[PDB]
Amino acid sequence: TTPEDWKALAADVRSEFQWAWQGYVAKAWGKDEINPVSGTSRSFFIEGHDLGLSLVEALDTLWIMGLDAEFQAGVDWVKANLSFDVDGNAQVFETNIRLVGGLLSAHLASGDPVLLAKARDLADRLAKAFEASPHGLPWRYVNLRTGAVSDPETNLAEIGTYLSEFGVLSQLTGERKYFDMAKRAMRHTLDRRSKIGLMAANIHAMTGAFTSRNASIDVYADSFYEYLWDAWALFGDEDCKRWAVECVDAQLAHQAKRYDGRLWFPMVDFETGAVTGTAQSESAAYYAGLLGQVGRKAQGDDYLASFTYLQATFGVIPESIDVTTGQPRRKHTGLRPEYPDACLNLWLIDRDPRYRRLAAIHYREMKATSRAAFGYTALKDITTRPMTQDDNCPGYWWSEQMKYYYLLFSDTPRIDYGQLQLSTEANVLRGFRK
Ligand SMILES: O=S1(=O)N[C@@H]2[C@@H](O)[C@@H](O)[C@H](O)[C@@H](CO)[C@H]2O1
Ligand SMILES: [Ca+2]
Ligand SMILES: [Ca+2]
Ligand code: NA
Repeated sequence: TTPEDWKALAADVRSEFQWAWQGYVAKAWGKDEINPVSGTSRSFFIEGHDLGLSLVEALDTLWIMGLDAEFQAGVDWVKANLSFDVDGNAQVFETNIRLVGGLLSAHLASGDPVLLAKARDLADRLAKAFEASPHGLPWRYVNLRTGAVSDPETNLAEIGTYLSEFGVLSQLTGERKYFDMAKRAMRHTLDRRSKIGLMAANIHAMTGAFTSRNASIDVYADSFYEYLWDAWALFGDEDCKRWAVECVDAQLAHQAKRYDGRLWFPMVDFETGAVTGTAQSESAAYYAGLLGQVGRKAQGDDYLASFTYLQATFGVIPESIDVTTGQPRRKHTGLRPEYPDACLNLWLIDRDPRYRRLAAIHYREMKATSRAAFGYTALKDITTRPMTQDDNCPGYWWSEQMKYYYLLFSDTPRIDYGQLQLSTEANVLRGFRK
């Protein structure tokens, strides 16, 4: 057997990323997303008022890969062109994790003050969504120019995925208000945990009350649980360290369920642990890595194995599965990053080469299924051979899985792997070595 040449595989990831970037420059320059089958662009936040989403998402990946000319071309576009004084509604959660976080990682890589100025300007526009709630729970949408808010029927992910970006803003700016605003919203829902330690995933920004009874690790909730741990790691916050482990141990006690010998975390009633759903999202795979981070690595490996089963059986992990049968519930995909997310997070603990093996399967399968004329695309149908394609490269592809693969394979000297911290959008918030 020829041992894998990990440096060669990293160089292939870089080559493919640079090739994809060239397609973006050719077909979608300054636009939010490329449609790489048609060779066109689409808007993400505001129809017809693109904000360079994929360009911004790509920046820290480009830098980490040593694609310096490409990085600088993107940074220079941002500095000349990007602004947020726009009379249109933006989804607060998406805007923070993609644009605030993408500008912050680019700022930390480069030192360029303008990138921080723009991140902070955008955060100040998002802050109006928090200020519009007497509980500090952000409304889901805000008008970037006027501050007008819409839709208070929100969820843990959309109230609780700010503290990393906002806390880094507080560190860099010296203004504590960003950290405090993000932490306050998380504390609100944690103070409403049931006696079994769970939160329902759906919450109202104005009443402050839960609007469902369903505890979740995936839809409506995922990154809330990450950002508790990540705030301990990034800021030393004692409360978040406590909360992170309490929340995960409640989930292990009441949501961990085995079906056909495999670990899943279906939805349960947040006050009884009784099962209220049978679906698991592909996107739940982040949790395997979080389990390892919080000191539950055997459980994290067991959960990873459930997704390794889906990859081995279906090639591409189905977008959703029925835990009771282990079979797909959907045939389309979102070109999703969570399996290599988990592999990188678990690999950062002891550098076990098994995680590299598994992530290499995932990268090669992405190449075999999602490659299109001008980049990489989400899929229409994973059950046909070949798998049929839809026509969209999601913005998160630019920040997430190509970075994950590259960090797993490259051992790049541009990252201090002991200090590396990643947001839920894979924006690097600590660990650059200039
Ligand atoms: O399942 S999600 O709703 N939560 C994920 C975020 O944490 C980011 O990783 C990224 O924007 C997408 C990756 O699939 C999100 O899809
Ligand atoms: Ca994520
Ligand atoms: Ca994480
Ligand atoms: Na990024």
